[PDB]
Amino acid sequence: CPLMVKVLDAVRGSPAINVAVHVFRKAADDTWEPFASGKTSESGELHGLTTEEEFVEGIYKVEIDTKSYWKALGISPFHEHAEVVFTANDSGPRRYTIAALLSPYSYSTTAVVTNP
Amino acid sequence: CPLMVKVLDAVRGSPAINVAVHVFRKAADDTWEPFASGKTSESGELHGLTTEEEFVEGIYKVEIDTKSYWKALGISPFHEHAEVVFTANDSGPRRYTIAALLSPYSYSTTAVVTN
Amino acid sequence: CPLMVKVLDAVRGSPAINVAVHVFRKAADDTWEPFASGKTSESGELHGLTTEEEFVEGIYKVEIDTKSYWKALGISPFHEHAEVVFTANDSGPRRYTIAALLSPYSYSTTAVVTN
Amino acid sequence: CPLMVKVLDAVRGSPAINVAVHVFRKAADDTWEPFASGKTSESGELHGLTTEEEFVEGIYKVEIDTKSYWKALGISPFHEHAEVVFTANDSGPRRYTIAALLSPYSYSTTAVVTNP
Ligand SMILES: O=C(O)[C@H]1O[C@@H](Oc2ccc3c(=O)c(-c4ccc(O)cc4)coc3c2)[C@H](O)[C@@H](O)[C@@H]1O
Ligand SMILES: O=C(O)[C@H]1O[C@@H](Oc2ccc3c(=O)c(-c4ccc(O)cc4)coc3c2)[C@H](O)[C@@H](O)[C@@H]1O
Repeated sequence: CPLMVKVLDAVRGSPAINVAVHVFRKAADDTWEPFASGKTSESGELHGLTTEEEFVEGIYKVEIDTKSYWKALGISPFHEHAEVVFTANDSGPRRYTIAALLSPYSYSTTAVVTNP
Repeated sequence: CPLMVKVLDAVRGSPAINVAVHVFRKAADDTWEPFASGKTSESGELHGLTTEEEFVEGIYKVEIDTKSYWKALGISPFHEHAEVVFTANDSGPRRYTIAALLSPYSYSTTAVVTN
Repeated sequence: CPLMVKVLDAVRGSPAINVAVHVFRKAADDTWEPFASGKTSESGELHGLTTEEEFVEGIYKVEIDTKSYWKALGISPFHEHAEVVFTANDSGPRRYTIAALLSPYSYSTTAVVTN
Repeated sequence: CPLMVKVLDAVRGSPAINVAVHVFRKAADDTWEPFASGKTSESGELHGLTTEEEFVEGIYKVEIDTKSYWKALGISPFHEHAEVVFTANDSGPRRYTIAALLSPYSYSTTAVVTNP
């Protein structure tokens, strides 16, 4: 699994469940091409977005749809989404975890990058 | 100042100085139109981006060029930039402060919306 | 102000007002002696805790009573308080800003150490 | 496993490996009694601190020894340690994960609390 997303909820002290995630790749024409999408599980994790073969070098944008998440819980949050934009695999294949911690007016994100 | 940006460096425990910031507004055709830009000051702040008259309700994107900041310190960072995307509301007089805390593989952003 | 505390609320996107803050210094016998205290202002800030003369090198603990803050908003929070424990250095003129960002089950704290 | 600690490094984009963790419980006399300790693994995780039987209701302090961690990497950090103080199990037994994200002048911590 070369690209995984994990999301926690700082209001409830829980995984952030059923958070939509859309991944885009920058195309040769400098537009954002849809690449993969999914939703976090009961554990707040989203696995299976892509494969090592498909996850080539490029600039990727991971959009975490935080507004849609908070609105269901009856919170009107600040952000439209949390965006994570990064160059991937430019020194060979790596495994990436994007971790995010959500509050209605704040989010914190990091990356864990490992060499398989 | 209806819109202020503040950037901190979590490695050095300092303001993040001379960081480029670009602000865009979402146009009717779902593209991002340039709206305002600047560089953070010695205090890590960027004031005077816009005015109450120009800053109408809409979706805005604040792009903070964190990659250039880290590279200038000899650090290969993770992100291309930090992006903060939000709808401005009237409603909630008035002032938006977008704060960002930067690490090489991390950032956190918070909005302080006050009167 | 060699020592300032700033507290933000990540649920409301606001300063955290009327938050009690206690500062302690580590005594020679490894106990924490009261040093300074106050409540955050309407801007979420607490100034005037100490003076350059009194704030010597040493280990300090800043205790932020986050539990009372959340309970007053009807929220059962996780932490008893937020604690920030650090050595003050001379060296690095001079000013310490301890910032804290509060959520019910989370907090983040950052130090801005400037001249 | 009713008490687990997970720690990430925001400078290196990795788990925070070999971070010492000391847990204390507030005693009847309002002093902090040593309760459990250990170090994070290669995955940044610390399991096996306590048992459900031993982890009774109380106020617990989890001290994450961040200074000792950064100094080895030749960084002189700001904090002595990151402290997490919380009441546990006061509505029955729960499982607690304390997650922390470390930078030299900043740390971010949350709790994931689940009901077994
Ligand atoms: O490897 C393992 O065995 C386990 O590692 C965990 O991964 C982690 C580790 C740390 C964090 C974390 O620390 C935060 C976080 C905290 C504070 C912030 O400000 C931002 C993010 C988010 O999720 C995480 C997720 C993950 O939950 C499991 O799937 C995996 O099996
Ligand atoms: O006195 C000044 O000139 C100005 O200081 C600013 O204070 C601060 C100081 C520190 C932070 C900070 O550090 C964070 C933050 C962000 C992400 C985190 O994960 C943790 C903290 C948020 O905004 C801040 C805001 C404040 O916004 C202004 O009102 C004030 O006039």
